[PDB]
Amino acid sequence: MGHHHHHHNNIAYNCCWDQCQACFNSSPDLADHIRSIHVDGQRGGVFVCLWKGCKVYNTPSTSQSWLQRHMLTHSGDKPFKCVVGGCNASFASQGGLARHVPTHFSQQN
Ligand SMILES: [Zn+2]
Ligand SMILES: [Zn+2]
Ligand SMILES: [Zn+2]
Repeated sequence: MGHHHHHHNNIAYNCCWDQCQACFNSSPDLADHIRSIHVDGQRGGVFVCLWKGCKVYNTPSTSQSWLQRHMLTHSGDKPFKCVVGGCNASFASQGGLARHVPTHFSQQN
């Protein structure tokens, strides 16, 4: 019978992030775009969550480790990659990354 709705009923996980209508059916792919266009997008010294669903969104914070740990809840990545465009560091646990990131955030002061 014509069942083109399929039994594969997977939703496209669209991020509710300010003007990013992007949707991935895979969790890592979603997290990837979060880290790339969301987390890495806020690289102006203050990182803000625009994820509508947070009760603390639209609030810029200089805590790169916190921001990442907050988005961890949203998409669920595993390796935390360096936020610096041009820096490569990835750790499955944030403790190692949380030591690496502030070395770059020694910018000026
Ligand atoms: Zn998005
Ligand atoms: Zn959020
Ligand atoms: Zn780095």
